[PDB]
Amino acid sequence: EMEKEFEQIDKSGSWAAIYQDIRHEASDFPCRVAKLPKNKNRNRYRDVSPFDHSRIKLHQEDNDYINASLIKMEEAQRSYILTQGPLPNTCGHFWEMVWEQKSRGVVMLNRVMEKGSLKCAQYWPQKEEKEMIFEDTNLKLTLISEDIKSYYTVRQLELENLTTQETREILHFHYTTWPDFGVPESPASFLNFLFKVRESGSLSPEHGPVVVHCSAGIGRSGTFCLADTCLLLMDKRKDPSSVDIKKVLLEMRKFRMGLIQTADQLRFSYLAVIEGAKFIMGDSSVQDQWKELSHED
Ligand SMILES: O=C(O)COc1c(C(=O)O)sc(-c2ccc(O)cc2)c1Br
Repeated sequence: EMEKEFEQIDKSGSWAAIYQDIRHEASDFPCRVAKLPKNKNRNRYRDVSPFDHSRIKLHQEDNDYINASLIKMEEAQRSYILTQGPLPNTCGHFWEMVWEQKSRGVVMLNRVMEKGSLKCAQYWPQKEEKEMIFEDTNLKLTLISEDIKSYYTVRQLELENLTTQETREILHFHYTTWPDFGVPESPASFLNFLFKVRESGSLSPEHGPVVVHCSAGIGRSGTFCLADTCLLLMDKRKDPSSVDIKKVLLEMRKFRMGLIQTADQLRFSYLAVIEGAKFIMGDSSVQDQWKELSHED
């Protein structure tokens, strides 16, 4: 049981130790392509790169590199593309990936500016009348509408492949109150947001994997994916006890390094999954409670 283990680690005050053990056991694969001199300016962080085996390849001959990893959870049967928050020069690559991978949703877990620094380019239009055109990948992006809430915003964009003139609806889920190297204000705020993403259909298997990103694409992004996969696993079996959170996280780290970044985010993951299990195990009323508790209005 994850809940018993939680209170065992909490009483013995050893989350740091548990987290470091995961760091010590985590997979280590080469990131040769990411470290090529020509891709120096395609990486936001020198120490955060995609493994070659799970990296997302852009469908072009020039340079097919982008700092993004395909987290393919086999047993859970859901995939996510964990990526860099995009740079001024890679916004075109970012949407190229979204188009080629057939994603329907983009989950942004950071703010463009955090602690005085620009953690991410402005890679989507903030105003309907001001559409963006990414000349390097031949794509146009238009803000169609947006539903602003207390701590997250949901944007409808239209992505058009200018080459074929085909268009697609991309849903943008922006969490604006998740501090970097930090955790949500409560498991309710988080679960409420996670459920807005789920309800949108964006995570459905009929779509390409959902794109998830904070700034480095591993701290907050990892925390979000871990909670989701863990809920989906126990959901498939309707058995909360058959889910090993640390084991699931290690598994995720086979596809991208550094997933979840502090011991507190790991602790929060447990907390969110434990709270979310109530819904999965058939108490539907908690959903309305998380919404109340989150104060999205
Ligand atoms: O998303 C988070 O929780 C934190 O994300 C972040 C950063 C940020 O957003 O400023 S920097 C960062 C990082 C950590 C270790 C490194 O060697 C290089 C970069 C991570 Br990881």
